[PDB]
Amino acid sequence: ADLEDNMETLNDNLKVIEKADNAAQVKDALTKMAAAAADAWSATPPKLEDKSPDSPEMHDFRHGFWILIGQIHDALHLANEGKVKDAQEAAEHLKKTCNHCHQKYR
Amino acid sequence: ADLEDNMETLNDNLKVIEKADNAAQVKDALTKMAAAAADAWSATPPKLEDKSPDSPEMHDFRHGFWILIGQIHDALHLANEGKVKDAQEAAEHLKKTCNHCHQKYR
Amino acid sequence: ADLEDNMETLNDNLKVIEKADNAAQVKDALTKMAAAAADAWSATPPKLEDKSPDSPEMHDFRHGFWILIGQIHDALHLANEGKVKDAQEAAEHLKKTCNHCHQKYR
Amino acid sequence: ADLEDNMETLNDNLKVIEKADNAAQVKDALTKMAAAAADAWSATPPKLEDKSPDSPEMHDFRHGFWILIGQIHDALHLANEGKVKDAQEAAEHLKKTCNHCHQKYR
Ligand code: HEC
Ligand code: HEC
Ligand code: HEC
Ligand code: HEC
Ligand SMILES: [Cl-]
Ligand SMILES: [Cl-]
Ligand SMILES: [Cl-]
Ligand SMILES: [Cl-]
Ligand SMILES: [Cl-]
Ligand SMILES: [Cl-]
Ligand SMILES: [Cl-]
Ligand SMILES: [Cl-]
Ligand SMILES: [Zn+2]
Ligand SMILES: [Zn+2]
Ligand SMILES: [Zn+2]
Ligand SMILES: [Zn+2]
Ligand SMILES: [Zn+2]
Ligand SMILES: [Zn+2]
Ligand SMILES: [Zn+2]
Ligand SMILES: [Zn+2]
Ligand SMILES: [Zn+2]
Ligand SMILES: [Zn+2]
Ligand SMILES: [Zn+2]
Ligand SMILES: [Zn+2]
Ligand SMILES: [Zn+2]
Ligand SMILES: [Zn+2]
Repeated sequence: ADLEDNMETLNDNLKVIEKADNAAQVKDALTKMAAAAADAWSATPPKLEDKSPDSPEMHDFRHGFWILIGQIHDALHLANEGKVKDAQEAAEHLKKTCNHCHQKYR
Repeated sequence: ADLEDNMETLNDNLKVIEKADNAAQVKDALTKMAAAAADAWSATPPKLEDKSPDSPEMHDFRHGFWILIGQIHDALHLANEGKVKDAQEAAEHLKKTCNHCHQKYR
Repeated sequence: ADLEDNMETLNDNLKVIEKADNAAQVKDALTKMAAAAADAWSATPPKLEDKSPDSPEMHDFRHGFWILIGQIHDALHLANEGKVKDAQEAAEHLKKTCNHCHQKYR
Repeated sequence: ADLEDNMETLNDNLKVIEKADNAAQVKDALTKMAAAAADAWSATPPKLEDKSPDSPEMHDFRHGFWILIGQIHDALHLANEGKVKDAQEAAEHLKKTCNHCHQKYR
């Protein structure tokens, strides 16, 4: 998928996790979010099309996806230990990473 | 130090980071925060004085400090990389971790 | 790219890191490794072609790539910090992750 | 405890984890190792007594304890998801961090 399809995957599943009921629903949305972050890691955002692929802005862009993957990694370990409430609550951590990247690059 | 003392070190140095005007003030405040979080790791908070050292509650409490130490680790790399504004902005990430432990265990 | 291609990118760039003589060769090889690990994240390896996408086996396989991405993240911060020899030495950490996945899933 | 008492705690429990049988035995040794790493984070090793507390050697010293705490964090999530074999095997990851610090500072 392109970067916008990955953003739509992240937006949708972040909501499937706010409104979540059962466990394998939080587990499955975090898995789809991790797939979308990893897939998006290599993309160039439109605001940076004109920049060197190894410009400080593209280095910082890719770093935001490392932070988000690190957060989905911990939340999925919480969800897989039966701590499903604490995994939902990890949403508030994620949104903050969503907003930091959007502030500079969307 | 006791948990109350470590928290005041966290609170003070987080204020230093938000208001800092040079790179050395941010690095130094991040190192002091890491020392306080590491020291707090061993503490039993008041609401859990009755629970055992290896209870689920005390397991989950200590996990909160690993998250915080993880964030300070990343912010200090940003700071030692020249990316000092980005290190300052990691303060917004830390507060979420501060609030989350407070909501559950304070 | 396919899993075989991503592995050859991992193998080649790991060799570049061990034999590199300037900072730019280490950074560039670490970024290429991160791109290949992120791309490999989606793959199904041969020994697990019969297992489902959300099987325990495929969960554990993907976890191996999070570990590797985590290590490359840390090594690149060491490299962008001036600590280039320490970034080169992180290669010894990566190989352990390479061997561990190979022992279980290759 | 001082730095040598923490090293003896890490050495002992790393062995309790090679020879481990049950689960709460691997869980309890990883917990004691995490306590010892956090406690040791603030110490000054004898080889660096003569160095600035914020010298590159003391910064790199404390960084080794971040890496080890990060590894114990992941292994304890593996042990707490019933993946007790994969948690034992995390020993090989840890030993490599033991050796890197010892190479420069013990
Ligand atoms: C950078 C490291 C980012 C992170 C982390 C997240 N997003 Fe993002 N997002 C980013 C960019 C550069 C863009 C713009 C892309 C473009 O082609 O214009 C976006 C866009 C979105 C959108 C809008 C999609 C659309 O229909 O145009 C959404 C709804 C969105 N992003 C959601 C989102 C969520 C929920 C995130 C975290 C969970 C998140 N993004 C992280 C860059 C980055
Ligand atoms: C748990 C994992 C915590 C994290 C992370 C942080 N704090 Fe904390 N804090 C915690 C507890 C259990 C308590 C109560 C301790 C007691 O014995 O009374 C506190 C207390 C504080 C306080 C002041 C005391 C109060 O209001 O009762 C402050 C100012 C404070 N904490 C700040 C703080 C900051 C800034 C943090 C992150 C950077 C932070 N805390 C993290 C538990 C935990
Ligand atoms: C799983 C999480 C893996 C990690 C991490 C690494 N590798 Fe890998 N590698 C993996 C599989 C399943 C396979 C077999 C793929 C197939 O379809 O045949 C491989 C294969 C290789 C190969 C060559 C192929 C072979 O011997 O069959 C190489 C050279 C290789 N991998 C190198 C490599 C390196 C250097 C890694 C870390 C830096 C690494 N791999 C990580 C699964 C996984
Ligand atoms: C630095 C970041 C270190 C890490 C990670 C680990 N160790 Fe260590 N260890 C370190 C120092 C500086 C020293 C010397 C301290 C001194 O006062 O001389 C040590 C020492 C040991 C020892 C010897 C203890 C003794 O009786 O003198 C042991 C047995 C030991 N360390 C074990 C150990 C293990 C098992 C580790 C990881 C699991 C480990 N250490 C990590 C510095 C660092
Ligand atoms: Cl990660
Ligand atoms: Cl998980
Ligand atoms: Cl525990
Ligand atoms: Cl750095
Ligand atoms: Cl899964
Ligand atoms: Cl850095
Ligand atoms: Cl950690
Ligand atoms: Cl855990
Ligand atoms: Zn965790
Ligand atoms: Zn898992
Ligand atoms: Zn951020
Ligand atoms: Zn004060
Ligand atoms: Zn980082
Ligand atoms: Zn550093
Ligand atoms: Zn939280
Ligand atoms: Zn090749
Ligand atoms: Zn680091
Ligand atoms: Zn960087
Ligand atoms: Zn491993
Ligand atoms: Zn993990
Ligand atoms: Zn846990
Ligand atoms: Zn190392």
